[PDB]
This record gives sequence, structure tokens and C-alpha cells, in this order.
Amino acid sequence: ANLISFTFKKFNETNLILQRDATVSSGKLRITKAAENGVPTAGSLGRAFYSTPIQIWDNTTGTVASWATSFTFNLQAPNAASPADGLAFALVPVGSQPKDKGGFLGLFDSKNYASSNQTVAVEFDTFYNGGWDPTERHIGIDVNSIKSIKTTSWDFANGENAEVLITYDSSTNLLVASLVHPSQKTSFIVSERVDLTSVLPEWVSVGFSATTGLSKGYVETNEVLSWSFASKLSINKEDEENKLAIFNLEGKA
Amino acid sequence: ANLISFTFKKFNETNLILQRDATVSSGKLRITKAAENGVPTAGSLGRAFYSTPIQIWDNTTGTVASWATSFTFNLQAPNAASPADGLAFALVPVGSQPKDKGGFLGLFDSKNYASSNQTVAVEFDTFYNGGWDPTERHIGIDVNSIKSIKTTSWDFANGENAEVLITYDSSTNLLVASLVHPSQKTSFIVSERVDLTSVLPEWVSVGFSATTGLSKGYVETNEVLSWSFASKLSINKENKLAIFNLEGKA
Amino acid sequence: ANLISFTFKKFNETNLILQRDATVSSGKLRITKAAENGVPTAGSLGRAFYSTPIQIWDNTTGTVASWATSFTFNLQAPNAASPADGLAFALVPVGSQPKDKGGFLGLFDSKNYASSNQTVAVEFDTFYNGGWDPTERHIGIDVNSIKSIKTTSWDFANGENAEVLITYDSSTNLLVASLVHPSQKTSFIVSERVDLTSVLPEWVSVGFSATTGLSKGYVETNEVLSWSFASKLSINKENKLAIFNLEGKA
Amino acid sequence: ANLISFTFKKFNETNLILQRDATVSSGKLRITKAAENGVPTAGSLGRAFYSTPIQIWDNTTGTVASWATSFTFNLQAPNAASPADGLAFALVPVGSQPKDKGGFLGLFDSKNYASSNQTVAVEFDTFYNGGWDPTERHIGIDVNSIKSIKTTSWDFANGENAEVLITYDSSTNLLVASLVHPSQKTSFIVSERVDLTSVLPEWVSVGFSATTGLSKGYVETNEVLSWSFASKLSINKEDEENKLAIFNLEGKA
Ligand SMILES: OC[C@H]1O[C@@H](O)[C@H](O)[C@@H](O)[C@H]1O
Ligand SMILES: OC[C@H]1O[C@@H](O)[C@H](O)[C@@H](O)[C@H]1O
Ligand SMILES: OC[C@H]1O[C@@H](O)[C@H](O)[C@@H](O)[C@H]1O
Ligand SMILES: OC[C@H]1O[C@@H](O)[C@H](O)[C@@H](O)[C@H]1O
Ligand SMILES: [Ca+2]
Ligand SMILES: [Ca+2]
Ligand SMILES: [Ca+2]
Ligand SMILES: [Ca+2]
Ligand SMILES: [Mn+2]
Ligand SMILES: [Mn+2]
Ligand SMILES: [Mn+2]
Ligand SMILES: [Mn+2]
Repeated sequence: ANLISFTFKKFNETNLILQRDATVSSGKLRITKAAENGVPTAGSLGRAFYSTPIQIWDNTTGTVASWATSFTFNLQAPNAASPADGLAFALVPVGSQPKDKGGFLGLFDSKNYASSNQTVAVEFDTFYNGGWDPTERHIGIDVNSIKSIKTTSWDFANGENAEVLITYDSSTNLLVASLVHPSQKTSFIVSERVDLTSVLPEWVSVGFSATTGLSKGYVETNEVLSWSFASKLSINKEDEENKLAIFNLEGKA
Repeated sequence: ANLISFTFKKFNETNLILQRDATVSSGKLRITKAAENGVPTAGSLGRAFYSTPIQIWDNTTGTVASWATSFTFNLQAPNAASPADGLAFALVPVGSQPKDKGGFLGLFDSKNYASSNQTVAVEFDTFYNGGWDPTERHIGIDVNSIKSIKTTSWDFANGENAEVLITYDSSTNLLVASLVHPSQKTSFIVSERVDLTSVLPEWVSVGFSATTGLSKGYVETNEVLSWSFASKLSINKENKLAIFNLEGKA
Repeated sequence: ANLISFTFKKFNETNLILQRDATVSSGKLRITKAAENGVPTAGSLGRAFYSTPIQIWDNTTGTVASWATSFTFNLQAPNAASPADGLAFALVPVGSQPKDKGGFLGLFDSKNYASSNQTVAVEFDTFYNGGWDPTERHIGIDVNSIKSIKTTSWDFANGENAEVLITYDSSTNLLVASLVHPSQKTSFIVSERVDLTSVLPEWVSVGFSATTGLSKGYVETNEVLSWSFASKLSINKENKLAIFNLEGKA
Repeated sequence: ANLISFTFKKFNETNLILQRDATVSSGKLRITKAAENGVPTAGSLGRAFYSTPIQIWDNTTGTVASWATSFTFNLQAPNAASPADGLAFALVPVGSQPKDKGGFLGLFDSKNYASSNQTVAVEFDTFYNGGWDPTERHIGIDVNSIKSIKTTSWDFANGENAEVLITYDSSTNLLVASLVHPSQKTSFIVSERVDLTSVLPEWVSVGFSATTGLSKGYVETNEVLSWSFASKLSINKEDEENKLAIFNLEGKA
């Protein structure tokens, strides 16, 4: 079985694919631009991916990979009544380019079924777009669209750390995403079956995508403070389930 | 830092401390009793704990361990009109013997706070008990009491595999517990701060405890199919959750 | 796939089975007697094992487990001219007791292959017993016999740390034991095809056994400073070695 | 602790960098341009590497990283009297190109010490030069030059499957390289302490540097069956050893 793993408790530029306004400042993945005075800037778009393409399914064997990612992010808005737009963990083609800004989070073009994009994303959305979004702040699973196929409620804590875990079991074809705010003892979880064989390509770039608002006032920081990732691809049998107990302790702590 | 980890994708009697009715049958941990034909027995208790004691906190240095556990369990009742009582993952003292059965889940004696227990449990309760339980099915965090300090609703599906992950971050004192039913794509989560230095002893045994109903009809199978665990205790002054569920569970 | 892993950097008395003179003090595992002055004592015998039994071959599935260990040991002798006897990493029946004191290392009875004991050991010999030992200080593989099945020449560095790595694979069966002395920048390696189904029972306890001289001036310390171990039993019909050494090594 | 690891049991081109005369195909890693008939070509330079650069030491803390690797590499030559030249586990800089062919192993320009090369490699020599080499076959460490300071003796097994383990410890600066034969039992080991903060830079491309001779007579093949790697960076003045037992079972075993 082929495996690929990494742990970034501190960020570096050389092993990441930085796109647009994404930059590594003082060990922190600052996806959206900030001023030298500490002010978030509007109309920003940033993308950061791992330098190694990751195999999530094989053509010649028909086997799906089991993979898991963890990360801690912090979204800091000067005003909590005017934030936009949010950040996402995405899997995208090897040389895929940034798309529409703002509510599309640099990942999608529209709310309809766009199979050509070939992108699966777990979004952490802090702006109500109406055209697709639920009423309050939410975590969503995005399949070839910004209109999430499933969502859950996210009681967002302004400027507090958010510890995330995203797991995909190939045998049950289930994508599970959870968010905990350690400062407020709050917990949130999403789970939905997604088949990666027909949605995503064999090789993908794994990383982050974030935007700010299309208006001057709707601004936030979109920093990623830590990020661990693991994947296991089976040889011939469908797949064996991954180990999650030793995943978060060796990576997140 | 000292580490301790294991993965039980198939169970063995040799490396577990079996208590009461808990037994290993065809590589699957049956915590409560069941007939050769497949029907669960009423009024049963079982406990299964790992062989080596795990250090959660060191008194002299003050350092507290970060740990994570993943397991898949199967609760199957002949009739959903009468299910009892439930199963729990718990941390207990070294020489901990089974306590009161039934609603107390073999881990507690009374509804009031008793420091003599020194038990931290994550319960997966399916029966609506008396002066301690919330209205529906629930996950709970038990601390020296059967009355959970915090609960979350859990839509339980009969005879369907539940994927559990429990995590304890030392630096933030946060105990998080999650349950996913992959068959119907349902997920549930709870999080609460627990001071394990005040509650647990320095060395603990980790594992399971389950009970069937005290009445003759209220019966269920309390099975655990897989179980992976890891712990990390520092030396002088977080755990990798990504690689945990893969190598072990995932 | 069943897994079991742990790493030591500082030792404790709770997560180990301690036999005879085996003592834990200041976080270091002292297998043989060291007086309240810092002086080693002759005639001492000790055994230290992990409290969890480890499966090395399963009968019903017909597969042999692949394991690996890594430990830093220090042999501090007041006189290099009279050193006895050494230490060994061993796989032994779960509740098995130490045997002959001295050159037999508290593991074996005689120089002949006796599979009533069922003990596989990797010795680090620092005394010349001659009847079964080569000329000088040596690292050997012991299978049911104190007379090693294979040995390699070992430049024993007195009072210096020795970082060992022992590996066993299922596909190749090549038991490979390597020792490095970082201070002297030296390295030595042993390799022989051993099959565990012919020797050890389904379940064993892994750990260490060390002895001092049968004389009165033959004194040395047999300390273990760190200890890692990982094992994997392949279900149905190769284990990683790189991702292990850094956990406890890298 | 910044972590990075991967285990190949089945190689792919999509996650492999190629330099000069490298090629990735047919269920193995043929580093040199081999013909259809299985013919070793002389006057070549193969270079296969992993996409992510790997950190050796930090600047903001000054902490050296411990790493470990394991691979099953093969050297096969028709004539026993003419083996040339071999391969080396290259830690070549990211922004660096291949150099001289032959006895230089595509790593260094001259036999003299030069800190501009910034490369440390584990040599697997087969040809007799002697100007910067011992009297026979040798496995050692190259420091800022093709000339070695300490090497071991090795029996050149003609086309034998051999599992290798190369490990590094930051605390004692020791590089331990072992080579075992599952069929022949001929095990060999070498270790030497060299400071890497003085020699190597922060980030390097990690893989294999392989070369052939100048004459058609002196030829051999270079193949890799399975390859594994792990690396750990310490945080604040640890000077500690990394786990080694948990790694070797992931790929090899
Ligand atoms: O007010 C901020 C908003 O501006 C809108 O034009 C845009 O569609 C949203 O995504 C958000 O950026
Ligand atoms: O009907 C079965 C029930 O019986 C009660 O007496 C008991 O408190 C419950 O735990 C449950 O076992
Ligand atoms: O000098 C000490 C020695 O004494 C011998 O009689 C014995 O055979 C050796 O094992 C060693 O203990
Ligand atoms: O005979 C072949 C040899 O040719 C030499 O000129 C060269 O220095 C050696 O590396 C080797 O290739
Ligand atoms: Ca939105
Ligand atoms: Ca109850
Ligand atoms: Ca001897
Ligand atoms: Ca040469
Ligand atoms: Mn949305
Ligand atoms: Mn309850
Ligand atoms: Mn001997
Ligand atoms: Mn050379």
C-alpha cells in the first residue's frame, strides 16, 4: 500500500503552491492579504496547495484511497456584523487555476452542476449569499458547485482558533468534517456520502482556498496556523480503513 | 515524549482484562451475553480493558497526556420498543472492579457526585433512565456520576455500525466525542472541558463497559468490532489526528 | 491489520513486568543491582518486560507477524578487564521466569537447543564463556540455546550509549540486529533466517534480561535508557521500518 | 515537530521529479535510459527525486532535523570484471543542476573540498578509481566533495535484491547506513559523524543520483523496487533522537 503524510506545525513557502494573494508570514498561512497596520483587505483571493500531487483513486485497479486532514484556522474580523467570505479545504486538479472570488471562495464559477471543474471542498462559510447558502454561518460539503449538497450550523467564534478534522473512508464512501472551538467548548459535525471516482480526477492538489468580501467593509483574515494530512492507497483490494487515533496526536499535538 | 498505541481490528483475549460477561467470540468483543443462536440476554454486565496502564498525568512535572481513541460498535435489539441500557468508553483506576449494573452502565453506583470512583466515561445511552437522563437517545460525558455534565442528541439506528472518535487535547483540557452512522450518513458530536488531574489517577486502564436491561424484555447486543488507541505524554514542558484514524481505524 | 506500538524515553514501573533485581530509578531502567553509591553488584539478575502480550504468529490464519525494536543501553564497568555478563532483548512466554544466573543471562539453561523454554533472544555479550562463545565481545542471536546460532564481532565501548535496532520480517524471516556507538562512530550488524512458528508460542512478552558475574569483582551496569517496539500481523494471506525509528529513533 | 513522510511500494511519474537522463516506467525505477532488450547505456546521468523539498536545519531556532529512509535498490552487471559506476542517495539543493559524469556520481565537480556544492550523499561505488576512493567496493558518505573520510567494505552482489536503511540523528550528527541481503545474508553497515549546518543548506531535493561510465565495457543497471522516507524537525533546542523502529515496518516490512 502506498502512503503519503505530512505535518505543518509551522508553514514554509518552498513545499507549497501559492496562488494569487496567498502568502506565508511568520510561519502562518495568511491566505488573504492584510495591511502593514493589521487591517484585512477586501476583494482578496488566495490559494495554497501541497507541492506533491496526491492519488485519491486508481484507474488500473479501481481502488479508492482513504485520506484524512486536520488543520487549525483563525478568522479575525474587526466587525463581526460585517464579515466575508470564508475559507475552504479543497481537492483540485494538478494545475487548476483560481476561479470566481468572494462567495465562490476562489473554487467555483456557479451554483449549478459543473462537472468540468472537478472539485470537492469543505467550506467554512461566514457570509449568507442567499442564492445557495443557509441562513446562518455554516460548514458545507461542496461537489462541483458552491451550492452545498449538505450543510450544518456553525456557531462562529470571532478571532478564536477552530480545530478541524476531515476524514474520508473509501469503503463506506463517507466524508466527515468536524469543527471545535477550544476556547468556547463548542462542537459541530457534517457527514455526507460522496463518490470521488466520478467527481474528482486520479491526481489532485490538496490545500486551501479563501476570499474576502466584494465590499470594502466586509473583511476578515483567513489564516491557517497548522495543517496535517494523511492518505493511504491500497494495492489491489478496495481499501483498508485508516487509523484516526494516531493521526491527530502525532500531527495536531 | 512517551507514546503508547494499538489497533484492534480483530480482538484477542490474551491482551485484554476481561470482566464479568465480557468475552471474545469470533474476534469480536461481545460485552454483554448472547446465546449461540444470536439473542442477547437480560440483566448483563461486561467490561474490557487494555493490559498496560496508561499514564494520563504526571504529578511531579505537571504534564498531562493527550490521547485519542477510535472504535466501531454494533447495538442490535430484537425490538426497538424495549432497548437497554447502553455502552461506554471509560478510563478507570488500575484495580477497578465492576460497579452497579443497568442504567449505571457498570461504571457508577449513584446519581450523586462520588470522588471515590475516579472514572471518566463517554456514554452511548439508549435507555431513558430516572433522575439523570435527557429526553431522547444521547451521547454523554460522565465524570464521577451517571448524571452527565453535558449531553448531545444521538439518532440511533438499530443494528447499524457506529463510528466513534474520542479526543482529549491536554493544552486546552477539551474532551471531544463524535459518533457517525455511515449507513444513513448521520453525525453527532459533543465537547466539554474536563480536568483529569482532579478526577483521574496518574495511571488508568482504558476500555469499554456495557449493560443490558434489568427487565426481562429490554435486551440488546453490545458489540465492538474494531478499536484503535494512542496517547502522548511529554517529557519536560497536540496529537496528530490526521494519521490516527487511518493507520488505526483509517 | 492488528498493531501495537510504544516508545520509551524515560521509564516507569507501572507499564512493565519487573522481575528479580529489575528496578526503575530517576527514569532509567536498571536491570541489575546498583548500590546506593553508584557501584554495580556482582551476582545480580534481572528481567523487564512489557505488560501487554504480543502476538507473533496466528494459527488459524497461518501468518507470522513482522516486528521491530530499538533501544539505547549503557554498560558502565569500573574495570574493563573483568566484565560480566551482558544483556539481551528477548521474546519469552507471557509469564515465564528467569533461569540460570551469569553467562546464561537469566534466559537459558544450557548450550543445546531446548524448545521447552521457547525463548528467542538477541544477546550483547561482554564476557568469554568459551564453551559456546567466540573469542571476544560479541552480538549474538539466541534460539532456545545460549550457544548463539550466529554472532558478529563487537568492539565494546565501556560506559558509552549503544543504540540498537532489531528487525524481523514475515516474507524474508531475516532477523537483523544492528548496534551503533555514536561516540566512537562505530557500527555492527547481525543477520540470520529465523522462523518463529518453530520456536515461540502464539503469544510472547518482549523485554530485557541482564546479569552480572559469578565472581566477586566482575561488575557492570546494564541500564536501558530508551525502548521502542512496534509489531504488525498481516491478515488474510512488508512492515514499515522508516516510519518507526524516528518515532522512537528519528 | 514539522513532519514529512511517504512510502512507495508502487512508483508513479506524477509524483516524481526527473533530471537529465531519468525515466519512470514499468513497475520499477530505472534511473538510467535502459533499452528494450535490457541494455545498460554508458555516458548517462539519472536523477529521480521527490517533489517536496525537505528541511535539514532551521535559522530562526537553529535546530537540526533527523531523517530516515529505506529502499530496495538493485545493481546488475553482465561482466563481473567491468562494473561502473553506481548510485548515491542525493541530498542535492533545489535550485541546482546535475554535474560531472562517471566517478563523480553527478554530485560534485572536483575531488577537493568545496562548500559551494552543498551536497551530502550515501555512495554505492562499484568501480575502482582510488584517487578519492578506497581499494575496492565501498559504501560511505560524501561531504562537500566526492572524496570520503570513512567508508566500509562491501561485497558487490551481482543482481541481488537488497533492502537498505539509511538513518540520520540530529543529536550526534551520525549517519547510519545498513544493507541486508534476504537471500545471501551478507549484511553491512557504516556510520560517520559530520555536521550538516556547516555543509548543507536549509532545503534539498531528496532521491537518487545515478551515473554510468565513459566506456561501453564498464556498464551496470540501476533499479529501485520500493522506497520509503520520513523526516522530523525539532522545535526549540531539543538535540534529540527520532523514532526509528516505527518507520522501517511501514515500507520495508
Ligand atoms: O458584501 C460582500 C458580498 O458582496 C457580494 O457582491 C458578493 O456576492 C458576496 O460574495 C460578498 O462578497
Ligand atoms: O426496563 C429495564 C430498566 O429497568 C430499570 O429498573 C433500570 O433502572 C434501567 O436501567 C433498565 O435496565
Ligand atoms: O567471572 C564471572 C564468570 O564466572 C564464571 O564462572 C561463569 O561461567 C560466567 O558466566 C561469569 O559469570
Ligand atoms: O573505465 C571507466 C572509467 O572511466 C574513467 O575515465 C572515469 O574516471 C571513471 O569514472 C570510469 O567511468
Ligand atoms: Ca457564502
Ligand atoms: Ca440510561
Ligand atoms: Ca558470555
Ligand atoms: Ca568513484
Ligand atoms: Mn455556503
Ligand atoms: Mn445517560
Ligand atoms: Mn555469546
Ligand atoms: Mn567514492
